[PDB]
Amino acid sequence: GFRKMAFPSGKVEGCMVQVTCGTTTLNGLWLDDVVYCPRHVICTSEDMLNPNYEDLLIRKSNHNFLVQAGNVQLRVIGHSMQNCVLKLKVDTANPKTPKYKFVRIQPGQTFSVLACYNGSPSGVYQCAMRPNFTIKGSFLNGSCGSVGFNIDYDCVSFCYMHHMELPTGVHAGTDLEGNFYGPFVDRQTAQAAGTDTTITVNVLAWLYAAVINGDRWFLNRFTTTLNDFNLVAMKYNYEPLTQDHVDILGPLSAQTGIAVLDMCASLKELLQNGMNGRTILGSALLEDEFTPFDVVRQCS
Amino acid sequence: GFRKMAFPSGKVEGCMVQVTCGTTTLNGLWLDDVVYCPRHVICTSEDMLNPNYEDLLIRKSNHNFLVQAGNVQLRVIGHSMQNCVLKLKVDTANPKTPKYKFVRIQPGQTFSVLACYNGSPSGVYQCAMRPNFTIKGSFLNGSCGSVGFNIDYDCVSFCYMHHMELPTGVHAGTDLEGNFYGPFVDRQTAQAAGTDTTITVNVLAWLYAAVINGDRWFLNRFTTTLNDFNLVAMKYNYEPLTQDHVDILGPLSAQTGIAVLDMCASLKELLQNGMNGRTILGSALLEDEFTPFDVVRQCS
Ligand SMILES: *[C@H](O)[C@H](CC(C)C)NC(=O)[C@H](CC(C)C)NC(=O)[C@H](CC(C)C)NC(=O)OCc1ccccc1
Ligand SMILES: *[C@H](O)[C@H](CC(C)C)NC(=O)[C@H](CC(C)C)NC(=O)[C@H](CC(C)C)NC(=O)OCc1ccccc1
Ligand SMILES: [Mg+2]
Ligand SMILES: [Mg+2]
Repeated sequence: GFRKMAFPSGKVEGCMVQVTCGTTTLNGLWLDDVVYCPRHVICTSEDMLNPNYEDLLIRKSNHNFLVQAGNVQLRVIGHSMQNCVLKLKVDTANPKTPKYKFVRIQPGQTFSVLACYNGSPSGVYQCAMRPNFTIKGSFLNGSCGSVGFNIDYDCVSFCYMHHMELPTGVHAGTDLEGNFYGPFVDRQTAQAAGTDTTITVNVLAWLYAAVINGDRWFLNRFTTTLNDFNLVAMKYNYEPLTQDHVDILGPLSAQTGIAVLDMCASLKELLQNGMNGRTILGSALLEDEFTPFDVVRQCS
Repeated sequence: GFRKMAFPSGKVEGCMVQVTCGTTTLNGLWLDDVVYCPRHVICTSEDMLNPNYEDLLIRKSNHNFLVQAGNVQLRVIGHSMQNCVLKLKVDTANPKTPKYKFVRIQPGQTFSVLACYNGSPSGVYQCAMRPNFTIKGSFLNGSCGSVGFNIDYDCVSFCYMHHMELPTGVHAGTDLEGNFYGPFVDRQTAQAAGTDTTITVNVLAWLYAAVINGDRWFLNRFTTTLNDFNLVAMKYNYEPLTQDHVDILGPLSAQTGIAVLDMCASLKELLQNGMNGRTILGSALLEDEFTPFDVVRQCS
């Protein structure tokens, strides 16, 4: 028992709107007086192979865009384009605009996605940005424009917007500055993700969660250097561990009295010998979707 | 890739309040003009071995209870007791009281828990009521009074309130009529859960999800009777499958064109031979925390 938890979605549930442009609808985000959404809303199905987005944007009028906030309609009074993100200026400021940052996350960092169908919040989940900058979500038709966020104290920290999805549940998308995570473009050509590696610092975090929760069977007497851990790690498609990642594990290392390079030696043996049919926090697999901070904020 | 998703927590986030009674605080739920919470709020630490809850309730005055809705204080004007649930009548009706039912769920049914610390929403997760009527949640100090719910169209369907928790993440609690799920009492004596069995109809649902998402490797040519499935099921600590459960799998059986007793024969072989180190929706384990309806509403 150790729950993967999403942030309560109340504050983002406010900010969600349905954006339409021809027979293409998806979700938008409404902060102060600007409705943010994927720019591919302005495409026909015919013209998604290689859209000239500026030429497509030029042929649209402020009144081409049907923004709905409920069963209510909204008044568009300025279309703009930042990178792969359509910023629609609108009439009526969002009363519900919480304190917020637009933030960019690094691979391995976690966030909550409010999954929405046609402007209507449907479900919330916690994920990590994979090292190849894809999201293993659910493949849901109509979920383009759904956003990822962290809630830091008062402040809704928006980090992600869904642009493209595969039947494998594999999503790609942008920050709210409209720049893709990873080597992705918003056109329908063949596109390779990098090799998807296991997020080593998150597995270590989750072995610290396992300890804090009274699972000690995997703790060995032994120890390792960062370099000799990384020799093994890379044999098993684990990200190399960095001194910066060793540092953010510090607080869990102190709480449990298990030095980071001791937990690394624990992880090395699990990799080199496997689980032996045995179980950690009732998982068959080593889990990499908890950050050190995810464990700290939950394990206190 | 297939996301376990919680309901968006907006509507429940409204209804959450901090209840205090001496040096004991936990969470309450505020629907119309009644603040519902665990009755053990009225106990001292000393008197939790076998509290006489009526005698404890009698010695308290309407003004003994500190109900807070934010940094705001609330005015209590009538304490009552339904079963293990304290119903506090208060001044100020909840503006945010959504459409709601108080509902009782059966074992194996799923719901969202809004986890709260001291009246403050902290996190949301999707779980199933285990067959032994416990919840594998996170062990979080201050999470007593957190509620489970399903959101059915307009209607927040409240089904669960957390009363007691173990370091194993194993929670027990009541419906909002204050009756425990399972053989549990709200006093600190030794208490055994039943044997925790695997929720067969949910595993079948999730094999139908796996098919709908293009994982076919486990589909065998063969078929079985409900009785001969149940012979095997009970060997592997699976709940017996009922004709009623065979019925609620019908819609997934139609969507995929795989008859329920064919998917049962698929499940039998996975039980009798194991996974062979192989993977279903990228899980080592057969998963039992999706209902048939969980799959339908998500797989369309
Ligand atoms: C939601 O994100 C929406 C889902 C569709 C099923 C409607 N996505 C798009 O509309 C998006 C339009 C732009 C970004 C091209 N297209 C995709 O997300 C596309 C969906 C498939 C199922 C049609 N994703 C995709 O396949 O990646 C591009 C690609 C094309 C050809 C071969 C490999 C990869
Ligand atoms: C939240 O639910 C809160 C958590 C505590 C850690 C504060 N629960 C209670 O206060 C509750 C009070 C009533 C229901 C007795 N007590 C428990 O939930 C208790 C927590 C332990 C960690 C003290 N749960 C428990 O242990 O079950 C009862 C028990 C007692 C002795 C032996 C086995 C089982
Ligand atoms: Mg786009
Ligand atoms: Mg109680």
